[PDB]
Amino acid sequence: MKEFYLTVEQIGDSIFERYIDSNGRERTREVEYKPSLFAHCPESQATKYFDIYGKPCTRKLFANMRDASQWIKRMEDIGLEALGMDDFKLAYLSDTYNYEIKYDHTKIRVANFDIEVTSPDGFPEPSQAKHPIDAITHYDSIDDRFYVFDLLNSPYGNVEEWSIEIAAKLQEQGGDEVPSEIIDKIIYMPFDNEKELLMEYLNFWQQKTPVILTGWNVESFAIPYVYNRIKNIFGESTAKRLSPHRKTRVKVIENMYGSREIITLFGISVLDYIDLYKKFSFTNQPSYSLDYISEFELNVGKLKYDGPISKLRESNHQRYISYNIIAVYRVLQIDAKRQFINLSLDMGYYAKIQIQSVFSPIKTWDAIIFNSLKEQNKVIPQGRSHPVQPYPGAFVKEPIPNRYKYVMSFDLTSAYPSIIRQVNISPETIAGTFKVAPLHDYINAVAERPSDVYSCSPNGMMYYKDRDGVVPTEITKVFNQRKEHKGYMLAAQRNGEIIKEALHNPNLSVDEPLDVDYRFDFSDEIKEKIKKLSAKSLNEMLFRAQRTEVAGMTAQINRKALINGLAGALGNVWFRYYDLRNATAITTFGQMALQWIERKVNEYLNEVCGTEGEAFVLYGDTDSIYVSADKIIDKVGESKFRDTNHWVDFLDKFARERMEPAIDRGFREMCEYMNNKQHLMFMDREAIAGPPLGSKGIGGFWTGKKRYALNVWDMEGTRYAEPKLKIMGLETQKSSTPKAVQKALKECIRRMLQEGEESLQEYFKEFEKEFRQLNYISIASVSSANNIAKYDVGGFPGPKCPFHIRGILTYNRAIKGNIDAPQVVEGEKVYVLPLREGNPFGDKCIAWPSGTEITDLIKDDVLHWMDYTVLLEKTFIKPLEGFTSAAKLDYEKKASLFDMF
DNA sequence: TCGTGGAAGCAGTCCGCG
DNA sequence: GCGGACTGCTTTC
Ligand SMILES: [Ca+2]
Ligand SMILES: [Ca+2]
Ligand SMILES: [Ca+2]
Ligand SMILES: [Ca+2]
Ligand SMILES: [Ca+2]
Repeated sequence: MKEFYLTVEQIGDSIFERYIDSNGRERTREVEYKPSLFAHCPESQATKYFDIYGKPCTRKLFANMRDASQWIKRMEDIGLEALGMDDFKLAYLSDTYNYEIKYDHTKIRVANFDIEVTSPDGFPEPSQAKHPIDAITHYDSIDDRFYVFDLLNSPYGNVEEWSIEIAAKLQEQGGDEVPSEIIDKIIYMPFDNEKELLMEYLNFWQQKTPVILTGWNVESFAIPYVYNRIKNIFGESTAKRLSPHRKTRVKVIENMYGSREIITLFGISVLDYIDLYKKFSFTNQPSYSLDYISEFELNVGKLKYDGPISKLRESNHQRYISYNIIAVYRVLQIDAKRQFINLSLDMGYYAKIQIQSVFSPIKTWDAIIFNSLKEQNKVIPQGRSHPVQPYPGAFVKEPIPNRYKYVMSFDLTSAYPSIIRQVNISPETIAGTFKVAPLHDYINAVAERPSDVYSCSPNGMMYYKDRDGVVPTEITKVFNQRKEHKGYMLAAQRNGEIIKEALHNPNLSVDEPLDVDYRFDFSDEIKEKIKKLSAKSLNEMLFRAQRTEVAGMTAQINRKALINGLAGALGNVWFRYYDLRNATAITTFGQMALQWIERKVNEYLNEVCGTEGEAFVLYGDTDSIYVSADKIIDKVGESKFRDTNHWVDFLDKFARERMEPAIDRGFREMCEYMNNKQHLMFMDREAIAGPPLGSKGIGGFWTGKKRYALNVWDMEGTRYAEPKLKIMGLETQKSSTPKAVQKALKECIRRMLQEGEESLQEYFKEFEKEFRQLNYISIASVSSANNIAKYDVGGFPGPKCPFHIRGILTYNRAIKGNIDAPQVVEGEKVYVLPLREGNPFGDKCIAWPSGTEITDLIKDDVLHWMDYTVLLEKTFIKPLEGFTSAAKLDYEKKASLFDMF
């Protein structure tokens, strides 16, 4: 096999590298890597190295890395550019792996671990590490085993061994329901004392040294805790054995308000699953507890126990250990679904970076672009300092608030990346400027043509047309990967809908799910077999299709994010190729494209309808348009349609055969006007939306910018078995809105769009009547809580104190003098509830950590004093009043003359 | 919330508005 | 009560 790196570090003048050799063995080597950097030289001097602008460079070979670093400083002192890759380990990987890396995940040791620490005096601070570590479960991907290190004797209790037999039993038999599929993979080791536990853990770690290290909050909790605990007991030299090169560094992580410490383990790549999840999942959750996320992702019930976690070991050590094991497995289950480790390895090896650098799109792109340019003997520019400056972004049309019955949407495929490719926007392709007219003059095609030589953006920039820039070239490669995976995602999605249809008529039989590849549209033969399957087999096939869809979503959406991040990186001052001329060239061209095509679509439709000045485009945001299709439906007449699916077919065909060709002609003209390098503005139909045929549903509504709801029958070619709501911006989509309120508001919207005013009124009346029965957590608002200290004046709210912060201060007064009461953590999320006048908490609201029950100390009082009237008014009635007034609809029946009978 | 970008909505504070 | 200026938070692209 081809060799591939596992990890790489610079330690002084050595590169330390762990790698898989040509026989598939893990190896480690220290290399006295001599880096090269570059300086501009005279033309007369012959060379093969040129900067991205075509100016010649001399290569300077250094005796070691420290000499290279010192040279960069002196070049700054002198006032001259020091060119080349200044992150020497990236240069080392470029030299050592000068080919497309093919990696084999089965040879990469992925470790997933979790620790337990009993603490009677509140949260066990990792920087102090003053309490024993009393359990570690460490899953190893190469062994496929859960290694359980269990402390039997501690100053907080002596306990009996954990029983695998009880662990396996049902909760109803008094067991822990440790899943049967992992029971045989558990390797259980009990210890008489903590010192032996940890010494054995370190020996184990040396034998089975993680390459990728993950878990839940491992970077902020488990890793620093283990390191500092070992450090306190044995000294630093022993704690440093967690690094395969015996080197660690406390790293200070700064943000706007405050900072925290982590431990950098040289030669390990830590990918904390909480951070993977936050970056790659595209959710926003009200809580990031593993229990909460596990329930959300896997539909597994929360891990239940009696009493506080600080007494769980002593009261029920059996359950304590089982829950530590299950916690590790839950993360593995999330990853089996979401495949974020796979994504990380893919992108890391593609860019040739430390795998943990996948968290930084700037680092990722710097490496991709460096490797690309190096292949052509080109030399990257030095990074420079820039002051942060604001710059303009997208255009958003102000919609007229209203119901909108029939709607077709269209938007550009990978808009900003396509603009980069079309215009040829790159650091080295800048050809000059032209005199800009107002944007409006380009939109209406009255401005002078910018150039007859170069490719232009309406911000005044011109670009070469003779050759692609490195940014277009590399962005295209990832775009093509993205497109492949999106294809698999949409096929799986379409396949899912076939199974849902078939589930209407399941067969009374015993059979098996079909062995198929859900990434490809089902053949006719597969469709026929599906129609004969049992509900059991169908449901298993649906689950598998949906997992295939998720896998495709992860792969495509994060490649989309990476390429969009490159457009964004051009406006980040730390990026080697930062240039507001290029970032603004993209955004300003986008504003033009949207408004240009709005004008073309209105012109086209006014022509087919034989009108003038009518607005068919009702909305658009960045790269999208929403087109009213009422007149198109009315030209055929609603009476002529057999069913909903018939007019959906008709609109689909109209979009594909009339609108899209008009749109494409419109954009081809714009390409020629701007003299661009290649026409790549592809604006495909997204959604077909409307009410069910013959219903009194309104189909859709907008309340304002970034706030609308649509009843969609077809999305990017997926014809749904049941209509799906596309809701953007409304309270149903916000993590701050109470869970039960999201649900009720969504049902109000479904009724408005599908059934009509009367249905909406029936549901409102019932929700208003019953909502006081809802569980307090389900009707709590949610908010992130920053700057708690700034607004804390002797335990009471200071000037301008935010409502949620006030709630936290109320909570803190109510639990004062309790070391064991859950503390609200700066920067994390809280549930918030309003309190009625004259309550014992002495204020109008209270807040507590999200994803948790409020401590029993005060729960009963909170329940008694909860202000249901305020909660209803604020979170449900106010937003619903906004929806219905926009839609010209009443949520309460107005009186009429018929009342007099 | 360490980690690409800008646009823009709503809640709530403070306080004006005769 | 409603809005503007401002902060805080959140979402949509
Ligand atoms: Ca735990
Ligand atoms: Ca798009
Ligand atoms: Ca059937
Ligand atoms: Ca869009
Ligand atoms: Ca599309």
